[PDB]
This record gives sequence, structure tokens and C-alpha cells, in this order.
Amino acid sequence: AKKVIYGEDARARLKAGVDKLANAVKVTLGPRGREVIIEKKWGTPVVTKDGVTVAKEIEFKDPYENMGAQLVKEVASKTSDVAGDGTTTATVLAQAIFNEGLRAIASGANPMDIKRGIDKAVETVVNEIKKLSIPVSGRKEIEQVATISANNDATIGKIIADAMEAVGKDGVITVEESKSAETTLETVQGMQFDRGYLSPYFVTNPDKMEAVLEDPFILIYEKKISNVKDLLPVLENVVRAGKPLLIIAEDVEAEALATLVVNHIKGVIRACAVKAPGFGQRRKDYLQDIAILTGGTAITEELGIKLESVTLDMLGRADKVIVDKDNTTIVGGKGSKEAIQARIEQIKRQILETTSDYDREKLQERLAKLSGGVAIIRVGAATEAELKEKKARVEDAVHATKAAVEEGIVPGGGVALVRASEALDNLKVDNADQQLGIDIIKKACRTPIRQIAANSGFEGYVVLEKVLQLGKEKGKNWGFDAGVGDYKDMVEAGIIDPTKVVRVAIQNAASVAGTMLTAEALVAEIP
Amino acid sequence: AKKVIYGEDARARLKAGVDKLANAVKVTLGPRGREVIIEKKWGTPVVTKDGVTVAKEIEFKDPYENMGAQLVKEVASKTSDVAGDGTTTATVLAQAIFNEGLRAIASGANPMDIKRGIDKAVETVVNEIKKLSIPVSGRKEIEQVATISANNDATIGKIIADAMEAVGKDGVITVEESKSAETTLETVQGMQFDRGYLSPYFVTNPDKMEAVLEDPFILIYEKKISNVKDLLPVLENVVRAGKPLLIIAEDVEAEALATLVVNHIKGVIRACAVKAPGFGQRRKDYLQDIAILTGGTAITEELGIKLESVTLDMLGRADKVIVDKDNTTIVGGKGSKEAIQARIEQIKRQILETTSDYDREKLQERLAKLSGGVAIIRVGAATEAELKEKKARVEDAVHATKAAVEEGIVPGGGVALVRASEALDNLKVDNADQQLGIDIIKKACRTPIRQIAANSGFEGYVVLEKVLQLGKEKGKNWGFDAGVGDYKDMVEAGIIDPTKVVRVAIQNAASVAGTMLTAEALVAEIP
Amino acid sequence: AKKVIYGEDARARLKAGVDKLANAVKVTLGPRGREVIIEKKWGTPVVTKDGVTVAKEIEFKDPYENMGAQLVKEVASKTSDVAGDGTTTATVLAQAIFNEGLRAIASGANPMDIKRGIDKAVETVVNEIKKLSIPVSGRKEIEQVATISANNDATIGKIIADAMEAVGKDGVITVEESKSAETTLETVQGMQFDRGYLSPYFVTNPDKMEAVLEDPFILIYEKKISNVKDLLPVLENVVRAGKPLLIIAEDVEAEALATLVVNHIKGVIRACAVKAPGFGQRRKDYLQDIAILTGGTAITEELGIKLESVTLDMLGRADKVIVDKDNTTIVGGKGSKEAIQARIEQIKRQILETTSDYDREKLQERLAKLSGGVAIIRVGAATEAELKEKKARVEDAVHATKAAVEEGIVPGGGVALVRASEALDNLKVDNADQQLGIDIIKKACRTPIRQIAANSGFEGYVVLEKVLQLGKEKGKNWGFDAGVGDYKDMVEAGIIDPTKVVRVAIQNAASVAGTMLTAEALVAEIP
Amino acid sequence: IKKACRTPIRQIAANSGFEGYVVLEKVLQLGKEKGKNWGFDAGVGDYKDMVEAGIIDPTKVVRVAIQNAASVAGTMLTAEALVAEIPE
Ligand SMILES: Nc1ncnc2c1ncn2[C@@H]1O[C@H](COP(=O)(O)OP(=O)(O)NP(=O)(O)O)[C@@H](O)[C@H]1O
Ligand SMILES: Nc1ncnc2c1ncn2[C@@H]1O[C@H](COP(=O)(O)OP(=O)(O)NP(=O)(O)O)[C@@H](O)[C@H]1O
Ligand SMILES: Nc1ncnc2c1ncn2[C@@H]1O[C@H](COP(=O)(O)OP(=O)(O)NP(=O)(O)O)[C@@H](O)[C@H]1O
Ligand SMILES: [Mg+2]
Ligand SMILES: [Mg+2]
Ligand SMILES: [Mg+2]
Repeated sequence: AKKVIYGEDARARLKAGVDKLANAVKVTLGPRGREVIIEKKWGTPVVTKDGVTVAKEIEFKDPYENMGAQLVKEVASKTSDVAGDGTTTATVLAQAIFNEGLRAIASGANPMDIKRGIDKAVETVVNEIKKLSIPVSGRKEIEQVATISANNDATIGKIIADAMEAVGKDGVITVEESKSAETTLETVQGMQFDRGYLSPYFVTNPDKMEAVLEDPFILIYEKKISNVKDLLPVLENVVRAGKPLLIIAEDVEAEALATLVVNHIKGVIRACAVKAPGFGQRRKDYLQDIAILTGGTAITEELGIKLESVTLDMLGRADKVIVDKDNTTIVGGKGSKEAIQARIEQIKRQILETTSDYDREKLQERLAKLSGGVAIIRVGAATEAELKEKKARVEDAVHATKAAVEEGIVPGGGVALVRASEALDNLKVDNADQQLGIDIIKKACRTPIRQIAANSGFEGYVVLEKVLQLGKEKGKNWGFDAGVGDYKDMVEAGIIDPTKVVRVAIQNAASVAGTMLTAEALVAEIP
Repeated sequence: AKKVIYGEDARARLKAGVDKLANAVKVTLGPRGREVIIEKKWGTPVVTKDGVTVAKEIEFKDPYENMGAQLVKEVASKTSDVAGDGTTTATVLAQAIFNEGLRAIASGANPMDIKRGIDKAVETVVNEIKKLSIPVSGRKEIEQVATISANNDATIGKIIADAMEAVGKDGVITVEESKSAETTLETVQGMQFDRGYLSPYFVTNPDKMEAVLEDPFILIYEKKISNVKDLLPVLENVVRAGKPLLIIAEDVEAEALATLVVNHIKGVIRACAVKAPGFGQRRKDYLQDIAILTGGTAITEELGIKLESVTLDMLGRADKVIVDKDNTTIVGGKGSKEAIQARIEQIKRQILETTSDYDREKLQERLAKLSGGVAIIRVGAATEAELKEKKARVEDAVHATKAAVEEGIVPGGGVALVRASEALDNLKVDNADQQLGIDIIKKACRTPIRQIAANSGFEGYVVLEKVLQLGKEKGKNWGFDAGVGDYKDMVEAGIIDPTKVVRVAIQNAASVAGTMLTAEALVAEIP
Repeated sequence: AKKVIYGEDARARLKAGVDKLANAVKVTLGPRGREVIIEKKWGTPVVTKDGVTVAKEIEFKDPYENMGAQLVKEVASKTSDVAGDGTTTATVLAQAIFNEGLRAIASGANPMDIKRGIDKAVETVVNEIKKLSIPVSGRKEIEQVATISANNDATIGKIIADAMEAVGKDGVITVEESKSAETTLETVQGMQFDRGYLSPYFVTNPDKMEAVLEDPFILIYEKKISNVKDLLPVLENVVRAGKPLLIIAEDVEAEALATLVVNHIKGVIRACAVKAPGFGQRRKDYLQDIAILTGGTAITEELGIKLESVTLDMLGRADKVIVDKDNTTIVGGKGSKEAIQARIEQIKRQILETTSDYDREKLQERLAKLSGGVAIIRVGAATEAELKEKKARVEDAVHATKAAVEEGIVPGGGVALVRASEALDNLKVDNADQQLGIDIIKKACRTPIRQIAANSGFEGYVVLEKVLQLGKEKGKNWGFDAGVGDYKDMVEAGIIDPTKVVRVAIQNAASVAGTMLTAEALVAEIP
Repeated sequence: IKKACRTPIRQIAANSGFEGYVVLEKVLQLGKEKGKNWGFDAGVGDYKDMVEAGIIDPTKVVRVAIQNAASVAGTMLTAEALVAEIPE
């Protein structure tokens, strides 16, 4: 059984659902915004300042008010997926557009023309935002962006700025929970995986349980090695060379393992054996990428080369390798330089191909393995409850800092949307209803700065008027510093947000709110 | 347990059910019609302007009112299945016929004679519609039809007009969700399938991961190739020929794959191997269609030819082939021209045979593969909520544009039904009750234009009277432009809709409404 | 469906939940604190004075009051995990910080700045606590710490002091339930495991069912021994040696067992056979540690040495071994001294590595086996109800005594927090709200001493004022002895707490309470 | 008391149809920029000098109102028991 409501009754239910969801989220906006504790069924509750986290948990008893809440939830979800930051701003913008659109529709305006006017206004706003953008120059902007996104935490900003400096432009930063109360940064460089240490006798540094080989050869092979006769010829050539040898295979099993460790123990050779990384199809994907930067050959099953047929020529050359219980890493290799950027390019074009089938971030992980280093930021706190909140802030700053590198930075504190809305006064359309949609966006663009001031204990409209007049008296970048409560140059003060975050938030908010405004009837099941 | 209601009580329940379903659907009619949000149990709600989508979700608690709603739901469902457009118009027509029929029956008319009179009137209306039809001349009518069906979206109309131009008359247009916010058109030509790239070493263009073969042979074979001795004789011949060779087989396994890649790596030959498309019976269906246009032989199991017995003569010839991870395509072939025309005639004659057993659109896909190209329109939007609405509009315009090619165009905005109803004044019958049925259709035919004007903020009867007098003063094609609110020539203004959509809508509406009018008793279970 | 509450209503629910949980726990604080009986679904109820045990069972019907209770439960849980003592003090501190923080927020202070001020104050308090710490000198401080942690039980303190003296610094103390009413201390030294006594005929002391071997050889081997021909050579050369031989193998099966016992019965050789300890991967972990301190070789599978190829050189030497139904222990061996230092050194560094994968305390067990002895304190009582309470007190004192060895001791009775809070008067910050957070910690630090006095029948504020003035008149270590009710030097009187317990309790309490103070909204499911 | 003293001006602004807190902030700013007598006129929505405009009140009315309101509120804050007859 279904019930259908029309007209003002339908919009009243939608507005109530949107408002209730937005009210809970909007309390976390700004530097002086407060946190929301979310009930978890099993275990301790979750305390979070993250906008999309709060929105994902919101559901209502009324079916029609729930429909409004679910639609606006997609604003925060899409913003989080694309930008990773600005979810609270997007939710605030979505509520402002919907509320103003309802007022315009209540005056008799055509909902379709209002949506068309909204679309035109956003295109102008996005173009104005891009013109106001500033490229990231160096560590100063990186640290400033990270500090602001981490809720004005200088400690987090310094760590992330160091992390980006170490891993370079092509690096990948990962955030994990630390086992202690301290927060540490771990950076590794080279092609490293999660195997190694087949036997305890493969030890060269007894003080650290680490096996380090100086100028070692590597053996890339895709199947198990268990026959002694096929295993012998490679070391027969290797012992002639005299350099250490490292085994990367499916498994070194029984007799083949036995002869390798015993021969190593006698001291005639220096060798180690590790498992090859991956499972299923990851075997071909990983070993090929391991072989490309080592200067050797993968010796795959397709090449049709037996173990006895191998020689020193196709064995790759490495400088140093370190093997422990879990981690095996290589410092460098003999692989040609032009090959790695070809693989780097091949992955980047494959991103569009992989996006249709991927479910893991291994697409980016492979890129950073042969192009730089991967940093792991271990967030630590005295108690898990504080750890969850701190880890969320670090992840928010990491995502925001990455976006700043891509599309530059913009003045923070909502000033960028205020400046962009100033260009909407010159935009004119032939349709009166489409003009109303433009006015809706202009009012909505100035909403976030008012909400930030309201959360800080200041009147939103008083701040907005001063910021508007400061654009002409002082400059575009001048705004309101809600942290301490005065007006200053936001860019010089370090209060900046990525251009991507601002652009994504306004585009997502208008897309959902504009679609919602064209509704006339709601169909839902009778409880 | 059952309860039976009779007479006026039975018709009252049916009218309430029909009206409630029609009221929800009719709000989406016209260029200024508004959308309906439909609750979904899991996930975000669906916002749609599509008439049949809204009608499919409607259900009522009262068993007798539900029977009325379910019967009218078949009007929109059948119209969508046959024409793909005009579902809202069909629902509006069905309500008008049922409401007018109830009034005539309440005066004492025979329901059976009313149904007979309705059937006669529809035959006259359909004949008048065909007389008013105009054949599609070129891209201008195609773009105009697509724009109107897409709710006056010029961007969608331009893309679909380009898509039809590229794929020709025999092409197939597919609509898919884009991974980005932009909407793009992708067109491929020739026989292509979803296999390829057996081994990574089959690369001729490292800059695009594409294996392109210049003037290659193809090997059509239906089973696995694993034996070494049977594979060699075909390469012993083509290495004499020297041109590239491509393998289409169930699988190239182990040793047979090993010798192929190693031989290719050494540079003596250039070759690639792909899987045969389809599953189960589809292998036989597809390989024969692959072999027919390449000028070679399928080398099927029935022919009883071993691998060693093959030669160059039965191997087909192709100009270019491109192989990647998923897509393998052929540009041309040596197949005889008269053979494919037989195949397309066979498939078209098999359409009536396939319609009794098919569950997939592969019947048309095979048609366009060897007779033209297939276009994929990737609809993109910032948010999935807007994406679903945009994709629905594109699909509606694609179906409407195809129908316009088949049976021509006719003036839009409900003018065609108004002009057709004018011919019902000259139709006379000997039975008074059958005359009432004719008058029912005449009133119903003029309902959609009134509803469109009502949705646009204009009085329906005032618009209808002006449109009726404009038929004599100006011409048949003159109507009311509800988009801007004036009267103009609909055909010249580009406000046109397919003749098939109009013909199907009136026929389906009268078939169900006429059947319902003959009811006297309703039997339903007691809740 | 969810409901969201804001502002004062949200904090009121949180305060009620925190207070109700804290009120139940706080009745157990101090030497004159009382116990809490906890209902168990099956079996007798549990009577306990342990703070974290009481807190773990607390749950409330109101969803929002439950969120407050669950958050504070993490204070006691984390304190118990890290320190093992002071859970009641941590819960009392957490309630004091939250209650004072609510009052400050109700005056209009910024919650985020209050949290920042709290963090700064705790850093000063922890630094002051470390300055006030005193290292443990010997048995006197060890006995005093154990006595206080065991609720002023001199019998428990004497036993634990003896246990630490026997096992040394690297030893491990285990607490188990005794089968009788008496409490006994059992200490074993050497590498001992839970196997032995394969056959009843391996008896050298018929007065105890103990097989004692004088200067025996041990055979370390990882698989079953069942073939007679491979089994003979190991006795063929040890019978030449003439010393007793002991078998450590996966199993001695059938014929190999038969020839071993029969030859022993004849008196020509002295021998015994035991199973090797561990399951799964524990075989390689344990036999290697067994072989390292005996001076022999593990003869593992990787070494590729057959049974017939063994000799006396690779067999280790030991002084004495005792074998019974369950326990097999070795007194000493021929292992080189520096080898076991490295193994001890290898293990402590492996603690950080195995902490991410371990689920058993075998990390410390392996370290204690070759570095000293392990002690088992068997707690006994007349009835199981008293046994559970007594065992909990012993475990509390064992954990507290271990913490005292690590980070030293500090004056007890809450004096240390009072002295540390005195240093907060000199701490100043530029932010007024951050200053309020400092004052919150200062009041909270003096709460536990007031609660202890309240539980003892004295006025908390009267005691606190006297203790504050005694710091200047007499000294830092002077405090209130709640046991008898007078003021004296706590360090000289033996009322001392570990520095680790005090430091952990204040850090955990502030981490949780500060996080909850920043909340503004609560989201929970509607029941 | 400071919050209470600033309540009647917000109520007057709210009744006339303006935002009370915005009006209060403007009046506070005008105290330093223009003078103490500057305030908000409610008959017409503009800020002007109340003394010059003739919108003035006796100082006895203001003095008595704040004293009387604080007196009754103080007694009710410390009230501990209410005694009333059971109805009917
Ligand atoms: N000191 C400051 N003064 C003024 N505005 C600030 C200051 N610090 C940050 N902001 C602005 O406040 C906003 C960031 O607050 P935040 O609560 O992270 O919003 P969000 O990014 O929309 N939400 P989330 O997705 O949870 O990070 C941006 O518009 C910043 O420019
Ligand atoms: N600008 C216009 N002015 C007047 N009539 C118009 C205009 N644009 C479209 N129409 C008419 O409106 C109808 C199309 O509206 P639409 O809402 O698509 O109806 P439908 O096709 O019955 N429903 P659906 O199945 O959802 O597409 C046709 O009769 C068009 O001829
Ligand atoms: N005789 C005493 N006089 C004064 N204070 C004492 C005395 N004995 C112990 N204390 C103090 O009382 C506290 C220990 O009581 P206890 O009930 O164990 O608290 P807790 O350690 O926080 N709880 P739990 O984790 O259950 O042991 C410490 O602060 C001791 O210094
Ligand atoms: Mg943010
Ligand atoms: Mg349509
Ligand atoms: Mg204790």
C-alpha cells in the first residue's frame, strides 16, 4: 500500500527532513564547532567532528521526512568520495538552496526554470572560483592547508607536510592506528611487499633479525621449487659469480629449501628465500612490476624457460635488499629509467579502466612503489575514544592536502564563496524564474560564512556585511578569522582551503537541491 | 472468503482507484510538469518525470480500488513496452475514457454497445492520425524529436542526433551511466566482442596497450588448443605467408600458448590469441557471424577438419584488428556482400521466431555488428540522484527518436489528437449507445492538451477553444506552445512527437478503459 | 529511526549516565571502601572491590545515559589494560573533570579551548609526578607496595615480595586458584614444559614417580621416530659414551618406543622419552629455545640431517633433568653464556613485533624460561566466593608491584595528585577558556583524596585543607592515613602507590573526559 | 543581570519585525561610534538619537522596573516549598 502527498504538504515533509539532518551536521562547522557523539550498538560510542560521518547515521520515522534526509545525505557522501573534505559545507549549502527554492516556488515560480537558473549560476560561480584560485608554491601552503583541515592542529600539519616532502609528488600517504599514545611518521622507499623470512637461518644481522644482502641477484619465478636437480644449476652459475642471490618464488619447498639453507650455513654462498607477493591474479601483476625496475626478466610461465636453462644474464641486479619476518624491501635496481615512467603512464590511463572493476586502492599503491615512497602516519592517543577522533582529523587533512596540490588553494573561512557570489550580480537571464534561481545561489553561497560566525558566537549578518565591504576597501582575500574573532587577510594568515573542495561542495549541493526542488508528489509505503 | 459488490458501488471503487493513480502520474505531463520522488526501501529515493515509473509503484489498501489502479497500470506498461514514450499521455487518456464512460452508463446506456462505439471511434482516430503524419526528412526532425522528448534539452537532442547519424539506419544506440560528470558519445564500427589479451606480451603499441595487426589472418576454431603438434602446422603455413595471425578459440592453453608467445617474442611472427565470445550456444551463433564477413570458414566441429589439416585458403582475411584487455574489434573483412543481406533478412524474419524465446537484446546487437555501428551514450552528472533522472530522459528520447524514424512525426502538444477528434463528428452509427461511445473518445482525445495547459498555469478549456478555431483560421499544425505560453505552428517550431507514440497511446488507453466499462461486479478477498 | 538531542539536554543525559556509573564504582575506593556484589546469570554472584570489574557490568536503559556510561567505562578498561591498578581512581578523576567541565561550558566557555587547557594542565601534572617519583630500592618498597594494593593485607604482600626475590628482575609471576584453603608459593627454575613420561618404566625414583638423569644428553628432533634402523645409531654411540640420554621428539612410536624401554629395563643404558612442547608453529619456536641453552643443535628439518647421521657432537649436554606425568624440567646445560644473552636480547626486541599478532602471554614466558624462574601463587580460601575476591586482590598487587619496579613509587592516599596540582598555580595561558581547563584539572586532581576521606567517615574538604597546609609545614610526602585516621608521612608509613598507576589514571581520565566535553549533539536509535 | 538588561531591547525589535540580536549588536556599536543616547527606533526601522528624537522614558520607570523584577526573581529562585489547598 502506498500514500501520495502533493504540493505544500509534500514540500513541508521534505523541508522538515532536510532541516533536521542539516541541524545535526551544522553544529560541527568552523574552528569553534563542536563534536557529535554517535551511538554504536556494540561497543563504545563514536565522537566525531566529521560531517559525512554524522549524516550517514541519520534516519527518521516519518517516511516522507526520511526521503528528504536521504536525498541530502548524498550531498555529503558524494563530496566525501570526490574531495574527502567540505562535507559539512556541502550540507549547509544544500539546505540553503532548498530553503530558498521553496520560498521562490511558494510565490508561484516554475520549478523547472528555477533549476535551470541554479545550474547557470553555479557555472558562473565555479568559473569565478577557478579565477580566484592560487597554485601551491611549496611547504608553506601545504602545512597551512593541513593545519586548517585538522581543526587548527599544528602538530598534525607539520607531520603531513613532512610526509609529502619525503614521498614527493607521486607518493602515497596512509593513516593507521598506532599501538602507543605517540604519533609517528614512517617512510619507506622502493619496491617492498609483505613476505620474507622463509627460514630462521637466513640471518646476516643477528642484532635485528634482519637479512641484508650486498649487491644481490634476484630470481623471479612463478611456481613452486621443490626438485633438487632443477634447483642446482642456478647457484652453480651464482657461486661462479660470487654475489648473493635472493629467491622470489611461489614457495621453496622441502628438499629445495633444505639444500639452500645448508649451503648458506656452510658459508660458501650468501642467499635468502622469500615468498612472492599477491594472490590469484596479483601474481602476474606484482612480479612483472618487481622485475621491470631490477633490470632482469620475470621468467614467467609464458616464456617457457625451465629452471636449468636460466643464467646470470636474465637475473636482475639489485644494490641492497633487507628481509625480515614480514617486510622485504629493495633499495634500487638495474631497470631502465624510461620503462618506469611508461609503467607509471600505463597505470594512469588504466585508472579509468580500473575504476570500472576495482575494489581496492592497490591501483595507486603500485604506482608509488616504483615512482617514490609510501608514508605511514601512525596516529596514537591515550584512549581509543580520542584515537578515533584524532585519526579522522588526520585523514581529513591528508585528503584536503592532496586536493590542494591538484587544483590549488583559495581563501578560507567561506570567503571564496562570498567573492564568487559577487560575480552573480552581473549575470542576467531573459526568464524571471531563472533569475530567481540565480538569486537563490547568491544567498546560498554566503550562508557558510554566516554559519561559521554563528558557531563562533558572532552574528552572521554583521560579519557578512563587514566581509563584503572589506572586499573593496582591502582586497579579495580579506575575511573574518573566526578562530580569534577579527578580520584579516585569510591567505596571509594561513586560513586557506583547497579549490577542489570548494568547487566540489557547491556543485554537489546544487545538483541535489535543484533536483529536489522540481518535486511535486511523494510516494511512500504506509507503515 | 470473498466479497462481491455490484453496480454503482463497484464503479465507485474503480473510479477512486483509477483517479488516485492518474492524479499522481498526470503531474508530470507537459514541458512545465514536475517530478515525483518515489521511496526506495534501501538507498536513496528516486526522482523521476517518467509516467510508467510512477505508475508501477502505485498500490492501494482497498482491494477494489487496487483493482482499478492495477488495470490502468497496464496502459502505461504496455505503452512503454511498445513505444517507450507517451506513458503519461496514455494514462491521462485512460482516465478520461473511463470517467466519461461511467457518466454514459449512469444514464442507462448498454456497456457493451459503448465499448463497440469506442472501438469504432479509435479506428477512425488512428486512420486520421496516419493521414496527418509526416515522414522524417533528416537531422532536423531527428534533433527536434529528441529535444522535445528530453523535456526541452538541446544538449541531449544534439548528442542523439549525432549518434543516429554515425550509426546509420541499422545501428543500435545504448545508454549507460558515465563514471564522471560529463556526458560523452562513444561510437564503434565493425564486429567487436568482449574478449582478448590472453598474454601481456601481445603488444604492438606500448603507448596504448593495444595490439594492432596490419592485414592479419584470423583462426576461427571452437575448442581448446593445447597440443603442440596440432598447433604447429598452421604457423608453418602463415610463416610462409608472413602476415599476422589471430586466434579465436575456446582457449589457448599451456604449451600451445607458450610456443605462440615465445615465437612472437623472437620476432619471427606477429600473432595474438583471444577467447571466443559468448557462452553455451552463443559460441556457435557468434563465430559464424564473425566468419561470414571475414571471407573465411568457421572450421566448426561439424566440418570434421583437424587442426593439422587447415591451410591458408580457409583462413579468413581482415584489414585491421585491435586487441586490448577487454575489447577486440575488426575494421573490415573479405565476406561477400550478398551473404550479410541474407543474414539480416534471416534475423529480421527470425525476429518473429526469436520473440517467443528471447530474453536479451542480442537479436538486434548481432544485426548492427555486421551492418553498421553501435553507439554508447554515457550519461554523467555530479550526483547519482541527478544522474538517474538525466539517464531516464536520454532513454526516453532515444526510444522516441527511433519511433519517429519508423512511422514518421506528427504535431506535438496534443494537437494531433485534437485534429484527429475533429473527424469523429462525421462518424455516425445506427445505435444510440454506440454513438455515446464515439462522443466519449472525442472528449478524451482533447483531454491531454487541456492537462498540458493546466500544468503550465493556463485554463485548459480556453486553450482548447483557441486551438480548435486556429485549425480553420491558420492550419492543422497550429497549436499552443505551453513552454512559453503562445500559439504558433507546432511543426515549424519543432514541437513534434512521433506518430507511433500517439497511435499506441490512444489504442492502449481505449483497450483497457473500454474493457473496464463493461464490468458490473467485482470479486476480491476479504482482508 | 534516530533521535538527536542538543545543548543542555544532551549534557544532562551524559552527566546522569556518568554519575550513575561513577557512584557505583566509587564506593570501593580507599582502605575502608566496601565491596560490590554483581549478579551472574548462572552460578554464584561475584563479590569484588575491583573498580574495572564493577564498571564493565554497568549498562542503562536510556540510550543517551548509556552513551555517557560506555564512554567512562573506557577509562577503567584502558587503565586496567595498561597499569592493572588505579581503575577506581581513574573513574573518580573522569567524573570530576566532566562535572567541572560542564559547569565551565554552562558559563559560555568554548569546549575546544577547555579541552586544550586540560591537555596542557595534564602535561604539567605528569611532569610534576615524575619529579616526585622515587625509585624502588629493595624488598621494603616491594612489600609495602604489594601490601597497600592488596587492601592492607600483610600476608599477601609478604608472599609477593618473596616471589619477586626468587624470580629476579626478569621473572614472571602467575596467580592461580589453589585446590585447598591455604595459599602457597611455587617457584620453578629453568626451561620446563608440560610434556613427559611416555612410558611408566622410565622411573629412577620409585618414591616420587620422578625420572632424574645425572648429566644427561638430549635429542632434539621435530618428527616422529618409529623406524628401528634409524633409531639404533643414536644409542649405538651414546652407549659408548655411557651417559643418560633423553629424547625430545614429536613422538616415539611403537617399535622405536619398544626398543628404548626394553633396553633401559635391562640396565645397559639410562634413558627417557618425552614429547616436545607446543602445537602448530610453536614447535619451531620452542625447540630452538630449548636447544640454545643446552649447547647442542636443534637438528631441525631444514638442516637436512637424518637420524642415522647424528653424533654426540651435535647432542647437547645438561646437568640434571626431572620427568614426571606432566612436568619436565632442566637444571642447566652446556649452552654458551653469550648465546642466551642474545636470545634474551632477541626476544625483548621481538616483543614489539609480536604484540601485533600475539594472543597469549608466551612472549614473557619464553623470556623468563632462559633468564630466570617463574612463580605460581596458588590463592586458596575456604569457599569459592572468598577465593574469587582474594585472587583478585593478589592479581591487583602483582600488577601494581610490577609497575612500581618500572617507574618507581610515589606517596599514596592521593597525596601525589595533590602535590602535582600545586604546580598548576604557576601555569598561565593567554586564552581565558584554556585557563578554565587548567582550573578543572586542579580541582579534579584533589578529588580522589576527598573521596578516600569520605569513604573513611571523614570530611573530604577538612582533610584536604590540612593536607595542603602540611605540605609546607612538614613536607611533600605528608598526607592523611585513612586507615586509622591521622596525618603522617606516607612514604615512611609505607602508604605508597606506583608512579605508573598515578600517571596512567590521570592521563586516561583526561583523554576521555576532555573528548566528551566537546560534544554538542547525541545521536541514538529510538527504542 | 547583564543578559537580562539587554532583553527588553531585543523584544521590542522582535515585535516590530527585526532580528533582536542584530539590533542589539548595532546599538552596542553605536554607543562608541556615535554616543550613549543613540539607539534603535521601532516605529520606523532606523537607528537615531533617542533623546533628540523624543523617544525617552522616565528614569524612575527604568530604575523601579529592574529593582522590582530582580526582587521577585530572587525570592522565587530560593523558594523551597509551595503550599496550596487540594482543589475541590
Ligand atoms: N580559523 C578559522 N577562521 C575562519 N574560518 C575557518 C578557520 N579555520 C577553518 N575555517 C573554515 O571552516 C571550514 C572548515 O571547517 P570544517 O568543520 O572542517 O568544515 P567541512 O570541511 O565542511 N567539514 P568536514 O568534512 O567534517 O571536515 C572552512 O570553510 C574553513 O575555511
Ligand atoms: N514546449 C511544449 N509545448 C507544448 N507541448 C509540449 C511541449 N513540449 C512537449 N510537449 C508535449 O507534451 C507531451 C510530452 O510530455 P511528457 O511529460 O513526456 O508526456 P509522456 O510522453 O506522455 N510521458 P513520459 O512517458 O514520462 O515521457 C507531448 O504531447 C509533447 O508534444
Ligand atoms: N591506609 C591508607 N590510607 C590512605 N590511603 C590509602 C591507604 N591504603 C590505600 N590508600 C589509597 O587508596 C587508593 C587505593 O585504593 P583502591 O580501592 O585500590 O583504588 P584503585 O587502585 O583506584 N582501585 P582498583 O583498580 O580496584 O584497585 C590509593 O590512592 C592508595 O594510595
Ligand atoms: Mg574540513
Ligand atoms: Mg515523453
Ligand atoms: Mg588498587
